[PDB]
Amino acid sequence: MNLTELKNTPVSELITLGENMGLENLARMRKQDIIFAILKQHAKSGEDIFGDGVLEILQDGFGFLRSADSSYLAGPDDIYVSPSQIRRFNLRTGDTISGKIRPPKEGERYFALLKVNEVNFDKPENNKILFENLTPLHANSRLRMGSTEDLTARVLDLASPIGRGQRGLIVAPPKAGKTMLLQNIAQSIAYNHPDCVLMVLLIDERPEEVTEMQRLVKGEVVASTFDEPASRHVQVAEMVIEKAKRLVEHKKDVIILLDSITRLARAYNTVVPASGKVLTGGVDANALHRPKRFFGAARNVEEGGSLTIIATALIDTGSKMDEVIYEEFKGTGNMELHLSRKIAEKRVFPAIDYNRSGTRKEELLTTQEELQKMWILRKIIHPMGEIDAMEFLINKLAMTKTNDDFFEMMK
Amino acid sequence: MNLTELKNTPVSELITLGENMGLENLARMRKQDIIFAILKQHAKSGEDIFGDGVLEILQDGFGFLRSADSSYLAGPDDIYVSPSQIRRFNLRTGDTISGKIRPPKEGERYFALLKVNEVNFDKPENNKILFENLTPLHANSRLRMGSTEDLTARVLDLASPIGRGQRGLIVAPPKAGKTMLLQNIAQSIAYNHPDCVLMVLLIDERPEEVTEMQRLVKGEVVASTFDEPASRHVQVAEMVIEKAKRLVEHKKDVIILLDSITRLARAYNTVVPASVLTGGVDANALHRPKRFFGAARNVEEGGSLTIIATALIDTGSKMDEVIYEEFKGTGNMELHLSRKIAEKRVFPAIDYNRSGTRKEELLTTQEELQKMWILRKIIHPMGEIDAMEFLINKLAMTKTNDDFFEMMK
Repeated sequence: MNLTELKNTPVSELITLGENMGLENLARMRKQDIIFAILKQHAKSGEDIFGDGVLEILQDGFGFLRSADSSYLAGPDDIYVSPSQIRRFNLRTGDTISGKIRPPKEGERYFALLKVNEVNFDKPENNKILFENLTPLHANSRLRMGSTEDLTARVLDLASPIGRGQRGLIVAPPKAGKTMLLQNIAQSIAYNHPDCVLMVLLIDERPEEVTEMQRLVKGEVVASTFDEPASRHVQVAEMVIEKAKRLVEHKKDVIILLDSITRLARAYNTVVPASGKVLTGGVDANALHRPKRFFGAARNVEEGGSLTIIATALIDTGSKMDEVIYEEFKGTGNMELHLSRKIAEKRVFPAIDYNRSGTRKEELLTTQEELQKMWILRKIIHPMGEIDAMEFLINKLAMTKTNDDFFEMMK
Repeated sequence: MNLTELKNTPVSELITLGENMGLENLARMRKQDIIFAILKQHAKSGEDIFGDGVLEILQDGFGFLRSADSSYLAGPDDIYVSPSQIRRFNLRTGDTISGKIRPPKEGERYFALLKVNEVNFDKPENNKILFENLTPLHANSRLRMGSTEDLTARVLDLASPIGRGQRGLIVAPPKAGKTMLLQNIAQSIAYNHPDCVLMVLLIDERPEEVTEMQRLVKGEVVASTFDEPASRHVQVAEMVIEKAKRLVEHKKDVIILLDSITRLARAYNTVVPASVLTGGVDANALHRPKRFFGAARNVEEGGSLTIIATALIDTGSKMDEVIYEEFKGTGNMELHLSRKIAEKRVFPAIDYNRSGTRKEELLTTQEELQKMWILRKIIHPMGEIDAMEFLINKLAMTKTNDDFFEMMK
């Protein structure tokens, strides 16, 4: 069987399989001791053990496979890759590895990976790295989004059209419905575009919210809580983007939605021993380089594939660190969507500033007929106040669909 | 035969090149090592292999011919220049050197240049440095700047005529078409003035547009993305100004277009910690960004170096506005972009009342100046949106000088 499989087995059934297979009562033993014992009894016959994991290469050289459901956390069931195995196949961080593991020796609780069978869901010999892929304006295909929750999807597609490979910065003041808005986008994106793999990341997010994201966001949900150290927040972030980079190289569309790029930057600030040590806005100037790489990784590939990251920076938090990080991240993102607090005080759920919301290179993302519709919307909203414009666009969009809303407003 | 040529040749032919030269199994090898293996085995005879690059002499002395295709970046395609080569030809920062290279031997990991054939596109010892040659007001010859693209270019010649040696400061708020204007000037530069070599440089620009800019602008376009540290932004900038300085020393006019002098300044304050903050920026840090801008000068001894930089304003960070306030009054060119004008979807989006260049009298013929004064008088009472609407419907009926006859009717 597969090692990842034995963990998915409930402990009650897993013992029953083991008892007939030559074990004693392992109810006393831990779940992992049951896993280790199972491999030990199967070592009687050739080619019995299999495994799956995501490659992570540590500083020293060697590496451990990481499970994505556990958020690439660390533990005793992770599989060891030799420094030769990595170089032999020229394996790269984020490569999905499916290899035969050998039974561990005695005294060593690390499972040795003997040979790898599949790399990136493909044969052992397989390309292009994202740093070498060509980068267009990433406005070639557009990501499209009656119910009450689609109202946010209707306004979002009209206010700031997201595209394949586009870096979205959704700036959110506190208590603006940031979490619900990202959730309504996440489920709707997966429905409209099943080809795109959703990879939501939560950084410095409360443990209450991670469970909701597990239940309502319909894709790989990797997260980091404040209960985990700052080194943990950065570790989960690089693993996800590096894996996403490997999938665009294999012409697979992946979309990632980050809950707090601002807090991700603070985590890099604490790991870097302040290289610059001169800009005194609370963050090390050269240290905000590493958060910028995360934001810079999102790119449409001409050669095939799409990486689109729509992250949310927090503003008006009262802490200079979060405000300084936003100001350095201003102008790097081509999508800008401001979640005004004042509108949220009026209890309309979208709480979007339509006048400040806009996308760069909207002409490649939008059809000329729709662009002509969008410009008309801008004409009424430029004089209109943002608090009262938003109420205007939801009651009328509740009665018809986007295109049909324009079909009856032609009088 | 030349390293730069093997860089441009596709990999499929490179496999045939190595196989015909006696090497085996070459498709598996990497792109640079396939180049290296071809170059290394070509060492059967001397004077066969060549290379090209722009000189960078680091704080220690070791010079490297960095390739311009990657925007003077670093990596294994760099050519090593010895500290001895420096004194022989008196090499200076920015010197473009094209010499025969030898492949490295064991114990050295970079390519060595044997002898230099051309220095600054001329003989090996063909000097006078830009730091002291005479500098007039730089208004002796004008860079003149019929289609939709000529409508955008026409207003600049009427509002603020760019000339040879002029320090350009065009203030551009966000979402005002800053990039579209910068490409339109660059496009107009190559056709009307191919004699001057155009060198648009982008600092802290997103990688999406860098590919756009290189394809639509017809010249070497060096840029640096924000995904790179602040030390990267300073390195690419120093190369451009010094390379431009050395080419003006050889009686060639060079024009460089900075997409954000503000972000170039943001890089310098963050890298320098020599030891006073006036608005969050270190005061002594603004000299080196000023050194970049101050280099644009017409030389009496021959040549003109034109830096037309674009300052960013009202970005929401007090820091970016402070860079403008200290660079205020240093720039000879003023072309003021406006957010409200671009928001009303009128295409040019220039503020004519405040847009103007100093010493228009040396730049313009006496016939043209009189048109300039009356046009200033007609639009000086007019507001901001109403000036451009005035200058776009009327410019649709005739081109450049012929507009004066439609205004005197």
